[PDB]
Parts: sequence; C-alpha cells; structure tokens
Amino acid sequence: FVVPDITTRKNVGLSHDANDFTLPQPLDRYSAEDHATWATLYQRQCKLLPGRACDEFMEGLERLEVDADRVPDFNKLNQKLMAATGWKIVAVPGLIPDDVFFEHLANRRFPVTWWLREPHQLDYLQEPDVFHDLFGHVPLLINPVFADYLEAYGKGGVKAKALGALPMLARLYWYTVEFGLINTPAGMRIYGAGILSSKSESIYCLDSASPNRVGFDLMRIMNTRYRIDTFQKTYFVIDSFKQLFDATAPDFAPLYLQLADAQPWGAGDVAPDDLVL
Ligand SMILES: N[C@@H](Cc1ccccc1)C(=O)O
Ligand SMILES: [Co+2]
Ligand SMILES: [Co+2]
Repeated sequence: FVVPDITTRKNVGLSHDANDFTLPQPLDRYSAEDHATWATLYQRQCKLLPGRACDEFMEGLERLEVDADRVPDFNKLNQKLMAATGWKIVAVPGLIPDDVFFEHLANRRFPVTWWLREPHQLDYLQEPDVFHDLFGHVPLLINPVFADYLEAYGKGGVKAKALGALPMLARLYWYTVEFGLINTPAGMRIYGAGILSSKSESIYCLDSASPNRVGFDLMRIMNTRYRIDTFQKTYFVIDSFKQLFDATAPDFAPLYLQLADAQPWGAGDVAPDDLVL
C-alpha cells in the first residue's frame, strides 16, 4: 500500500507559493503535543551538546532566544536575526525545488520546514522538520562569516544549475552546513546542523574511531558521494568559518567541468591526498 507521507499529511488544507514555496507559519496547527515534542528535543540536545557543539552554535541559541518550551514563532526570532546579520527565516512545507532553495539563501532567507515530527518519531526523522531546520541550522546565522558563506553558496546555484552541477554544490553543502566539524584548541567540535539535531550522531562523530575525519578540501568534497539514511562515514573538518568562506570564493566553473568527467569517491573512501585527522 502507498499511504501519504508526513509532509503531505501535515500540509493538508495549506498552500505554498508555486514559485518560492513560502507560506505564513501556521501557528494554529501546532498542538500541545507539538510544543511538548519540541521541548523534549530541545532539552535532549541541550544536555548532549556542551563540549560537542561549537561554541558559536550554543551562543546563537541564546542570542536568538530560541524557545526551550514551544515551537518558536518565526517572526519573533526574525527580529533578532535581522538585527544581527540581516537574515530571516521563511516557512516552507518541507522539501522545495533547488533553484527556490538557492534563491532564498542568495537573498538571505533560510527556508525552515514548518511542521514537527510526531512524538513516536522523537529519536529520528528522515525528512527535515522544524526542529532540524530551526534548532540545527539557524543558530549559526547570527555568525556573520557563516551567514556570508550561506549567502555566497545561494548565489552559486545559478552557475551550478546552468552547468548541470547542482549535485556537486549539494555535496559541499552536505559536508559543511549539514555534517561539518570544526577543529579548535579545545578539541574537535560540531557545526553541521544534521549532527547538532541528532540523538546520537554527535556522539559517534566525535567519540568513534570508525568515521574518517578529513581536512576540508573543496575539490575532494565536491567529488564525494553521500548517503542520507546512515551516519556519515567521512566528516570534513574546517579550521574556521573564514576558511569555508575563503576556500569557496574562487570561480567554480572550471572545477565543475573537471569534476563532471571524474569518478566520485564513495561515502567511506579515503582519497590519496586526504589530510586524515
Ligand atoms: N565560488 C562559487 C560560489 C559559491 C560560494 C560559496 C559556496 C559555494 C559556491 C562560484 O564560483 O560559483
Ligand atoms: Co505542491
Ligand atoms: Co538540514
């Protein structure tokens, strides 16, 4: 049997822009159970993350006044985010067209899936939800270097799309925004949103001998496959957000064409030039 998925169920009776896929955050659809699920997730992650998340992430939660006890009101958070870095968040139904996603980032708008997983799905949801998108991704938007990296990434979508290279950018996003690590004198820390919202990938990614921790290298990353339904086999480690921003400022066009004819690395491979940490 085919049954409707969670995105379809949650969005019953609601609409989205056929173009930019933005809707007003539907506050009246959050049930008491939803605010409780949020509070449970928020509490779980805030217990787990000290000494694991990078300091900028934890300070962003506080500076943005991300609610501990209910799903946040996006308008309220936006007042703080706008004053910090001129960003805002926009509600979307769930996954959106790539060109829309890029155009949002290019214009300093971060798309956030509005709805929340059900309490039976507390431990893990495959689809992004509001907890993953808001709690995992938004705190670092108050950091001006990281926010400029996202805007720059957004602006690159047009060139990538024109050259059939969106998957090569998607790999860079996955291995930075979603699953990145950042080294510090106090030890390795986490900045990827997919780790920061996870029940236990923050533990594996720092504590396990199993994954590879490889120094960031733009061409390697854009030539590396990833999988979405398993802990990462490789994490890429930056030294600073200023590195994402700088390492990723050259013209990507000749890089895409060189990659377009290469065979990519598997998700668990170690490449001959990898600085392995
Ligand atoms: N420098 C990239 C744009 C980009 C910036 C930052 C991250 C990813 C892509 C280009 O030439 O298109
Ligand atoms: Co639709
Ligand atoms: Co994400």
